[PDB]
Amino acid sequence: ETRVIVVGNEKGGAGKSTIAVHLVTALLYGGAKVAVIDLALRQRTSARFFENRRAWLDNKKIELPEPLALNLSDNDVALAERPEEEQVAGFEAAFARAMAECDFILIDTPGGDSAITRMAHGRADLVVTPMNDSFVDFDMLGTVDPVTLELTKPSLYSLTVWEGRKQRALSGQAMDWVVLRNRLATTEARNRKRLEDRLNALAKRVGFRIGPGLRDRVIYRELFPFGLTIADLSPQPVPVSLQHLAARQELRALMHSLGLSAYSG
Amino acid sequence: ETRVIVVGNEKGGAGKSTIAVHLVTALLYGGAKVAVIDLALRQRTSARFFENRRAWLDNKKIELPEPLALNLSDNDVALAERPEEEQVAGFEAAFARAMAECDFILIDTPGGDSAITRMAHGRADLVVTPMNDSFVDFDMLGTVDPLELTKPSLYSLTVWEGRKQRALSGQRQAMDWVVLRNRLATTARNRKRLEDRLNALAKRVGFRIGPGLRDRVIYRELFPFGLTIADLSPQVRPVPVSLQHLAARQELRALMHSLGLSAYS
Ligand SMILES: Nc1ncnc2c1ncn2[C@@H]1O[C@H](COP(=O)(O)OP(=O)(O)OP(O)(O)=S)[C@@H](O)[C@H]1O
Ligand SMILES: Nc1ncnc2c1ncn2[C@@H]1O[C@H](COP(=O)(O)OP(=O)(O)OP(O)(O)=S)[C@@H](O)[C@H]1O
Ligand SMILES: [Mg+2]
Ligand SMILES: [Mg+2]
Repeated sequence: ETRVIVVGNEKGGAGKSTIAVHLVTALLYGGAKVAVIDLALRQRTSARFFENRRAWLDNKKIELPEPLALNLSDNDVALAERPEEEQVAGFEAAFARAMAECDFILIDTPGGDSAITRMAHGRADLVVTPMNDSFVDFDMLGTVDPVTLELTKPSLYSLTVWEGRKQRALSGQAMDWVVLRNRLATTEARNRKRLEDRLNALAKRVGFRIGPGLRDRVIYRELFPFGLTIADLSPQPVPVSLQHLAARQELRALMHSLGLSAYSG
Repeated sequence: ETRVIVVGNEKGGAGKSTIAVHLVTALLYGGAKVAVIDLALRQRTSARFFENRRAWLDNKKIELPEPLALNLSDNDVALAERPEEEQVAGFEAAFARAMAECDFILIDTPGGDSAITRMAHGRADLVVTPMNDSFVDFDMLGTVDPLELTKPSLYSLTVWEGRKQRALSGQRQAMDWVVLRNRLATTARNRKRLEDRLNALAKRVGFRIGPGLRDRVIYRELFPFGLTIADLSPQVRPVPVSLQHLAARQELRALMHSLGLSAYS
């Protein structure tokens, strides 16, 4: 069937590239055959991750699953400068070509608005939208009243997904949308509550369902230079910590909630 | 003579808007007369902050310092769609008009690339560049080998060119560039590996490292009201006090000094 996952949030630093790289890496290890498309043309975090994996595995001469990384150009930083049309054309090539060869297409998007970004939301089966536990992030999903503090209306990014559905209702056939809270820390109780309320109210208005959070964790960020993740450090030498264990736990919970239980452990 | 501060990092979620809103608020309370310009045309986090302050102070009928918030349009979300030229024209109007009426101009920038963004880097006296303690963020400053540092990177160049553009108007008073680490958490190994590259890069690219902020609810918790710690006297209290407050106003102060604004703490 070939399912397409779009990781999205207009907000910067929501954790989009981090959830995408760990999604890919988990799927790979569930036998699946993944394609990774990175639409952050300049930053190219997912793309950079896997260039580092490539270069690393190579040097150490060990072997591990690699996705099928796909660029729009021979130089995307450069392509970022050409007009929308050329970017879209590039996307075209990369998407079409991945439809062929892969079971999942993982698309990581950038933290603003663009043609290719909008195009990706319209061709997606699942939209995973990680966010920070914070009203600053929440403001791209829904507008809250300063005095009352009631939610008040959907907001910029909500609309972006709402239109990526109307664009899937020309080719007729239901889009899962999951918002999960990422980089969770210790206390934050009062704020985590006020936020959790609006989060729910908004779900009813806009049609997403909340997934399980990840917590702030060095291991989610520490291995980027090598292009590795926790899913690569398994005992299957191997030093396992309580933290590593909590982490692969959360990832697993996450995987299930996205209905990818078929590919965990 | 009317100094201009540009908060910058191409990386999303580096903390730009959070450092800018607290800079403005600290300056205000040091007697200064600030202008706030937000070039994140869609998100408009700093602009949203102060619309909430406006609406909140109004409702509670209390009085507190407000900056001079400046829009490029009557609708910037809309302006985000017009061509570069029109955006730049809008900037023009807003910058020029703030040169007149203010001692500091605080410009918050978005987490990608744009004309107005590049224009702001060329007219800046100080560039405050907050980043996450993370190699993912670091990759927009400098490229590291999968054993170590090889070259400057996308955003380093953006500032390096905003200097060459200040070297037409020959400002003997060069541009100060400060990179500080933001959202610091508890536990060491990653914070060290990073701190090394951070220094090496400084020598190559010409910035100096400033004191970090730590991950703290209070830095994020008051956004809906458009308030900050600097507002939390006995009269203003929408939120119960924590021991955290003192450590917070501490870091802010340390920060302020390091940017040579000791005059306003
Ligand atoms: N659960 C987590 N635990 C620890 N670190 C995290 C976690 N999630 C994200 N990070 C780090 O947080 C920062 C933001 O994460 P990214 O995934 O890079 O965000 P993003 O949404 O891709 O941002 P852009 O720049 O808008 S794409 C990075 O420095 C990551 O290293
Ligand atoms: N020191 C801090 N403590 C706690 N939360 C923080 C801190 N710094 C930033 N945040 C939160 O981190 C997220 C990113 O910070 P922002 O200031 O929004 O980043 P940004 O650089 O404006 O990213 P763009 O503009 O969206 S790219 C927001 O949810 C803030 O509420
Ligand atoms: Mg990214
Ligand atoms: Mg912002």
